[PDB]
Amino acid sequence: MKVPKVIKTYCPKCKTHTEHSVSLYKGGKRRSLAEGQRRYERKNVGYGSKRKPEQKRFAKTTKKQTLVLKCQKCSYTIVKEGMRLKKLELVE
RNA sequence: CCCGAACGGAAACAUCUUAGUAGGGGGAGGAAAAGAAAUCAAUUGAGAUCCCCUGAGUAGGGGCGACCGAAAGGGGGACAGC
RNA sequence: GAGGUAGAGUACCAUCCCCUGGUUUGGGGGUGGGAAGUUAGGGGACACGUGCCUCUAAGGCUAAAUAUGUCCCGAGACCGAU
RNA sequence: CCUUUCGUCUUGAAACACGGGCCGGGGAGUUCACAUCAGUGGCGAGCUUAAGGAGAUUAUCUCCGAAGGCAUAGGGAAACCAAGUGCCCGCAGCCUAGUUUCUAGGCGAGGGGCAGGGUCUGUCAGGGCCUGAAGCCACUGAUGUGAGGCUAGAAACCGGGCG
RNA sequence: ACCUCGGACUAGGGGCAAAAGACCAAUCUAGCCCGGUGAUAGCUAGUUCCCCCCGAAAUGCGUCCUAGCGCAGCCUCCCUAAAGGCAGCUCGCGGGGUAGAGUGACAGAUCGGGGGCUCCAGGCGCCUGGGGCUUCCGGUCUAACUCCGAACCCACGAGCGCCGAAGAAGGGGGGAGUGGGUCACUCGGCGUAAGGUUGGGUGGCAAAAGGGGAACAACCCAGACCUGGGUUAAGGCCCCA
RNA sequence: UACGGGGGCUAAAUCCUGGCCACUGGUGGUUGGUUAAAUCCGGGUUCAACCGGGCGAAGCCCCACCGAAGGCCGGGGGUACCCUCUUAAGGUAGCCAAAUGCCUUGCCGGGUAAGUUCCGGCGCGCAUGAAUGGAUCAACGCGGUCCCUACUGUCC
RNA sequence: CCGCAGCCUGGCGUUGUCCCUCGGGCGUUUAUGCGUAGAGUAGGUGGGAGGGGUCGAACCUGUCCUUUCGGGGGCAGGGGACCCGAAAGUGAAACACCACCCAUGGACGCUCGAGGGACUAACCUCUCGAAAGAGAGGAACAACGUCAGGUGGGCGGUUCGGCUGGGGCGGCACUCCCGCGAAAAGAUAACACGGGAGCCCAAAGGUCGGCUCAGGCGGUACAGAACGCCGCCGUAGAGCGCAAGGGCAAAAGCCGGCCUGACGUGACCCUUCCAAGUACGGGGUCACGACGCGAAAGCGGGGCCUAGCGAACGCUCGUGCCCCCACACGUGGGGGCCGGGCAUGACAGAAAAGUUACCCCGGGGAUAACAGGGUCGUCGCGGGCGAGAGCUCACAUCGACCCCGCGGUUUGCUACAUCGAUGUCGGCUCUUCCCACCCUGGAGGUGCAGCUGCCUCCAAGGGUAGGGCUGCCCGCCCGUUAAAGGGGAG
RNA sequence: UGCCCACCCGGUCAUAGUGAGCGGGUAACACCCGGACUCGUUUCGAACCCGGAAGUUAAGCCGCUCACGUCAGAGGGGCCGUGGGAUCCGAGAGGGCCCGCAGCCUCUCUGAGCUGGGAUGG
RNA sequence: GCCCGGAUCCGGGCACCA
Repeated sequence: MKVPKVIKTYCPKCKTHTEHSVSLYKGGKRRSLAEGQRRYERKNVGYGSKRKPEQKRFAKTTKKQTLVLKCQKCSYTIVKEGMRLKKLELVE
């Protein structure tokens, strides 16, 4: 599905409708020193079995496509709810 | 004082718990061990160790699941120091 | 008033393992590195800096308050020959 | 004249379903801890002592010991902030009149409905929790949970020894 | 590679095996003794005195769940509260697409005739046969058809009827059991059927004696506090009786 | 102390032991890719934790060899012969209705008055075949089976 | 599914002395440079038209090194002194000099490594020695300790889903949507029937305007049933992303214009889930803030309506602040509240393969095999009808296509009884019964001359044997016989 | 006056509809005449929009007749269901009786526009 | 998510606890 690069929606910081630049969401690096990564490493020291459950059965084939909209006057960003699609063709 | 499980529970089970238990080896005494702050807590206070009632299933640990778990302080018993 | 003394493979650091409520913070052990030493060291829940507060590790000894019951005395809404 | 063999699982079973020769004796919901309800008792914006100390006719008894706990303020992750009053119905009961006989009329504690007040969140209406002054202790019983846990019953797994 | 005796060595996740999982003190797909240990059991068996009052469920959803549990429904006990409640009927006002009935009202199926048009084949422009379209007339059907449409069932208001200040709408609290059902009548789905299997409604049994059906959980009569007298129901009246 | 110690498979002798290295496994090699801790460099942090980069062993990816290593030994089209695909090749010598053949009491012969068993031959071999050992019986058997003679209370 | 030994390899330690080489760096040292247009080697940024010139130049003649032998770079003498342009070309010019960069090689002092070689005194092996000690060989490797990667059923712990006309194999009736089952309110089951979803669309979404669809008829060149034009009819016979059902005509369809309401925050209600508890998901109605389209009322938090989706913990992003300790303040770093994404299809969410005929325990008649019960499709037998054949003639005899029944001797279907046991094939031995009659007895018909046949009715008193083959039962076969019937009794 | 007849805005949404033929207007409703201007045709003043007024009852509109459509009433014909009951019938499928309720189709005949709010005509 | 090679995709070896 095709989506424009620029969309005019409500900027809640500016309190009016402004232009936004559209991009797809992408996550960051896992960042060792996160509290749940410090705890996992503390659990893997010593002897034992595999410590934690790991997923093996997979059913879905797509992923929810999320749109990221940045207000072009104040850089305020609104993140929208995702929707299961193949690959959002963001070309204008 | 060292070495050190499984059954069982988690309605399965492996981290976990059971449990530093059961058991094994070494060393005493009429009691042992600990014991005179490189301690606690907080506007500059207390004052060696041990035991009882509490603080308290609190802080906190945990497939943050089942479950596990203090200390300071308060009240007492005895209350030495070299 | 001036000068002298104060415990080393020890404290601590990285890593591995076991304990622990100890969690980026606690304890012990194995392996490697390894101080300062009074113009010094340690501590005050991640790490460091500056004040402030507090203590002196790495050498021993130490009654009383308590744990037990082979044994001796006494007691009892204990049993009464399956 | 009327009447199939007891207990049991089970739709029924129930008997060609299982346990059952006779008699005597033994033989299975118990204890503790916490929590919550109930029946009663004591004190009441408070209640209650624990460990313990002193005395004594010495495991009883008497005096002392509120440390702590529960309740009295709640909301919020936290920094932080912090109530308890005014309207309407109206049961019992009381008063007035008739007691003809009584929602006829007033007043109405407890109870119900609308609001108000504290706090978090939202940009207002909103949404969550709280606030209209009763609890603590004791004895007994019931149930839940934890310990063997109504009584009996596995195949197994582990530690140390003996052949 | 013969048979046999005395001594000795190998020990339990270990030994020894000319190999069968054989043998290791009547024990071996992992010996025995004592301890952990009264291991755990959603499973099986047993669970001890009398009277009185009330009185179920075998259903829905979730669950490594269907031999078990949680949340609801149904039983019992207590406190409160203070005037209405609804298991039944009638009237009024509304909802519905089932039995039936239709097919020229949609969608599918389905049997014959008459007229008109066309092509092909045969016979001597005509006749006969087959095919396609149109038109008119009659006939057969539908769980997944409807231009229609009952009996019947249901919502609300009023009235009647019954319960209620003695036995009490709404609120609060304590304790459960139950989650294997089964048959008869009746309306169905699957099946050649079945004392089959799976649904809706009513009733027994379960948890219900007694009277009838020869005897009979379930069918018909009927709900047993005890003792005596009477009248009936179902059923019966030749003998058993 | 290799005419040895250790480890496999087959099973005396006689006649023999075919084709295939694609897969798995073993052994060896390497232009090259990836590759942990430690160390080194840059950033960051008054120090650390933390981010990057470089270097990076064995193994793996890649190549070759090995069938008395585990093993495997088909189909289609055309005229015994040639081409193609699975996945490398396409059952050689022999043997058979086998202690291995579903159909099945296969078909023909022998033996019996009469033979689903037995013997011989055949070979549409569901699903025979070569040390996973093929064919083969001299001697031996408290091994399995069929036939004859003798003998009999096994039977009438 | 995982662990742990053993093995292989690397770092650190025990671990030491002499070298040599190579690769990095640090402060230095230097000399080397042709996409094309052109006096010709523009590699680039600038000061810089002046720079060199007894403050010794352009020029002939050779030794020599090199290169895409293009051509430039350095040699002293013969020359006692000359050339580039400010002028001609280049998306970028001056061999006018000087600087840095890209880029070649070598050398100084220092550091880091990496590799190779040698040595002996650690360490190891052997010999002699009662020991003390001595000798020989190897050697900083091996070996051992510790950490890291690989391999690793050698050994240990475990898991090996469910429903289900027994279990298994199959299927998915295991999450969701439409019709029917379903009995005109609501609720309602089947391994019942007919099918679908796990997405697609920046327009296929919002609004405003204009228009009318499938199909048919008349007239027109190519023109044809079906191109464009002019007229007539047309209740929908079209289209509306996708299953099925419902809805829709100055539209919800077709064609255009302008847009992004497929919007930020916060509530309530319906359905999933009847009355009567209940997570997600989906939908509906709004408040505040801001937009779009319309003259306007207004319509618009996606698609005409009913499917297209997912907990805790963990990670991550968005968004404004709150907190960090036995004291206070500061920096880095962590944690918190509110919303989005990463997924569990067994879809109200575990991280998971077989095998046992060597097997074991607790149970189950809630559930299979033998046997009993119910049913009779299958199996065996009877009746009706009469196509036909029998020279003619349906019924002496046979009897198609269909229709109505019986038995309980086959095989199925069901799961009522037995799972703390009712000994499960065949044969032998012995007893009895049924009749649907094979022989023996009676009667009749005939396509009955006699003999022999064929058929119908009564009748169960008596009989129904011996062998070969196979475990059989059935069956085939041999020689006879009056005939060598067929069934039941757990 | 009047009442009803058109017109504007409606309610009911076929008893109200569709086709054909005919009747009727000096006002009203229309066709009609024309385009400078507001506006306009992916060409066309056809349509929309603006400005007008000679002509006409031929269209539309209203009324009447006739054909079919539709809603009812009456009559002839085809088909037929159901709530409660019984030791009613029958081997069953089904059927009869008692108390309580109906329905659908097809022919033939007869009718068929009502109505609320406001400015022109009779 | 990486490296690397090959035409955003593909291949090889390693990273990856809802």
